[PDB]
Amino acid sequence: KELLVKQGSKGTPQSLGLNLIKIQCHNEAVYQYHVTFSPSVECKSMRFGMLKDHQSVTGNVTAFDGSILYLPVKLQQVVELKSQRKTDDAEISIKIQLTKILEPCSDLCIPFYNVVFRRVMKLLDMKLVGRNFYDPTSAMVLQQHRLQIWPGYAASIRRTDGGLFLLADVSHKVIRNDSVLDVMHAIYQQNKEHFQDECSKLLVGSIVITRYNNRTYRIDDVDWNKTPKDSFVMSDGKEITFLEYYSKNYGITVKEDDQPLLIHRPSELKGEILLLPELSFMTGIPEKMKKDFRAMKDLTQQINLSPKQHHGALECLLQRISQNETASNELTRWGLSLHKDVHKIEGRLLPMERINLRNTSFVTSEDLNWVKEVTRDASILTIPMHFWALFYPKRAMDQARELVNMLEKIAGPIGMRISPPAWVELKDDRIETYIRTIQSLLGVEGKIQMVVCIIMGTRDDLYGAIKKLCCVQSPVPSQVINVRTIGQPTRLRSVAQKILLQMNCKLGGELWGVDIPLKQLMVIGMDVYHDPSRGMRSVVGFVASINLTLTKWYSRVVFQMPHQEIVDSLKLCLVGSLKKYYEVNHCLPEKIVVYRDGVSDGQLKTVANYEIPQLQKCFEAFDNYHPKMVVFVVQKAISTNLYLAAPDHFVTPSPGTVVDHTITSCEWVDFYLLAHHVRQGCGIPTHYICVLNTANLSPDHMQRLTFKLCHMYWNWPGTIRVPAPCKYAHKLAFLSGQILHHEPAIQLCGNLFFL
RNA sequence: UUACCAUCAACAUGGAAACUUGGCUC
RNA sequence: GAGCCAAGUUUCCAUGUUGAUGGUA
Ligand SMILES: [Mg+2]
Repeated sequence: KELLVKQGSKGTPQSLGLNLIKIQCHNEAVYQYHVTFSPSVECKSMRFGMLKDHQSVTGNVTAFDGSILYLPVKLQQVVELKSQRKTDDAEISIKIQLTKILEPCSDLCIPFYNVVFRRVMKLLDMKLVGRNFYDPTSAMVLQQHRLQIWPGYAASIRRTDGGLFLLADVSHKVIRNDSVLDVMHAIYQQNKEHFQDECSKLLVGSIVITRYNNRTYRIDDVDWNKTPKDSFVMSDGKEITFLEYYSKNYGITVKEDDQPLLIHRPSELKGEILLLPELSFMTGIPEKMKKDFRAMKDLTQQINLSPKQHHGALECLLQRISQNETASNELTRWGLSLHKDVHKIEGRLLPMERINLRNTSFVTSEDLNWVKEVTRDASILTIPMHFWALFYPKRAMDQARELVNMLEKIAGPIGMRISPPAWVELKDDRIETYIRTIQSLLGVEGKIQMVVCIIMGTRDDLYGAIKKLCCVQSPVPSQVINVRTIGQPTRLRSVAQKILLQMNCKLGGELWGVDIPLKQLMVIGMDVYHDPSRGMRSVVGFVASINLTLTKWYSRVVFQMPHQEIVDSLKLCLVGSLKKYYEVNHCLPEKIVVYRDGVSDGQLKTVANYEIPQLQKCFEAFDNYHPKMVVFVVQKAISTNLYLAAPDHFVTPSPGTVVDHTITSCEWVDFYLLAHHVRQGCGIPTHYICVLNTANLSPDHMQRLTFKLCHMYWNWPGTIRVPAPCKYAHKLAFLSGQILHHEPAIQLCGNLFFL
């Protein structure tokens, strides 16, 4: 609505592409009615049809979504319409009952605007798959694996600070043209006796979609004794056969009467949904196709859209709307007019942050990546590693030997005084050799700095066991190396340099720093990791900078009980982190910068109105401690795609471009920042919502601080999407949620052990 | 699990509106 | 009746990370 002033001073203007705008409003008022269909029919197709047949009284200018109706003229307080079914001529009483009077400029009409856009861009003959609409005629077919890809648009009208836009982005829906009945026919041809077990093992857990009501269901069972000539209850105590339920109530003809039923039992809601495999289709790239290089090469090439290809598909949508007379008529009866082009803005590109080291402080590039620029110069703090151990199994003499030999080669210009390791052979590849050898060597020798292990293949139970032994049982920093990582000796120097910098990091060593312009500040990140497999323990990692250069990050994790508020545990995280800051800096920080992750748009008021008051009131566990807290909420935000205006076309945006208007929300002071270097696709800018700013921060200074903290991540040698404490607390939350399952030892918490 | 980034297949959570059901209720 | 709680359905959305392919360092 109102144009907030969030713009800064520095940075270079950059012309950017965007989404679409059309609702310069000309309708007078919208009247929202609820429609009751007696007897009950749930299919939106002929429900929309019979509401169109009462155009004499309802008008021709409607907006319908099955149960909620919108007019621009006010009817009576109830209307009893008479309709006849197109199938069996059943007299159906329609009850047009006025529920709401919506002003068209308000945010209550955003679902109505979305319903009328799904109307107009459904009138382009684009089919409904999942949430979005996809072109079935501009498709591309992969007949070697029975797929089609439909290039469509996830399009939603949303009101932002610069106006009330249509966010359209180019999605690509993967439609498996073979139905679950057709896939079962293919399996029945492929497998004769064990067709039932193989189709069960492929099908259960996997996701099908019914296209008539476009609902996705996880197959939880297949029942073969049931057959759709049998009857089921239509929601009010009425038996009806499935062919009658799909012909009388859905209008379409079931061809095969021998097919089984698909059972999706929801979360405990409770009721066995029975589905038809003729009208169920699988979704997903097939398992015989992912290993094929060519098919996924075409699929990847055509979903990796350049900004020219993305804007070309959006302007194809615009031209299809404008060239269609009935679609432009259906949009313009509500006073809505689409623009001739996608919206454009003038964002700003943030300046390049200098990466500092021990002796050589260097500015970055336009690429914003310093892989080569950091492994030939001295790191700012390398503690020397003499007594370390390296563990390798029986089939890994050569790769481990060249790993340590090349490590001794590259540790010269990096600045690590590495010694030859303990050459620990591992007898085999189970838990009770690796784990037992590590703690038995750890008990005898108390001067081990870093334990490095080599794992063959990719396993989660063993890596969890090494990190469980090295974080909560025997506190020692540990590094885990894959053996397919070290398979190629060609590009092995850069990855061995990154491994050496990672073992420098886990030992408490410092890699690089950025020039923080403000003083005496404490940067904090958390990340709630919501648990879907252990019973709702939203484990809160917590990473807090404890020095003036923001290179030492003391981290604590707190576990949360189900339906337990985060008061008594995030209070402990804050008081422990301020106590650690009191030991190190011997004063108190004048600013605390907090970055939140794991927040949807409906939890913004909960975060801003419950959790920041409880943290600012839990700051009173010290004497007269009232700092200047700043809270940010981070959201990757994969809906928006910025383009860049090359003098002929649209190119990928430069790393570090920010936009702080016209897509931003009206209720907060916030922005979208593209920090990393994106080389394929359009980049995904990250939404940073300032729910609290007690420090009187500048509009420019949060951009520079969030970008400087995007440089600050020591596990990737360039800029990254989220800030460094966001990814630190993110991996800390993964460690404590999926790997450790319990808070780590405190003596490791002075270092970045989780990297 | 040396990373990071794109996009796809999903699942899960949360918000808002309308309706329905069951308790309270001036 | 006004209002609140709880649950469901239907619309509209939003976020997250699970698995994949890729990319380059
Ligand atoms: Mg998260």
